[PDB]
Amino acid sequence: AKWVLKITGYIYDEDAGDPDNGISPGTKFEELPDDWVAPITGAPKSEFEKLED
Repeated sequence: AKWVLKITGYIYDEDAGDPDNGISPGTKFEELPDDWVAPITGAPKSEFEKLED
């Protein structure tokens, strides 16, 4: 599953996690800690959107 950021369209590939944000391999975006936060374009979890229809 992935997580798109309606602000710009950033997708977090939960299948791999995020080597750019230094995160665990295969991490549920809905379970990441507060240490995870995109740049000015989005940051928390509620500001994202899964890929499900």
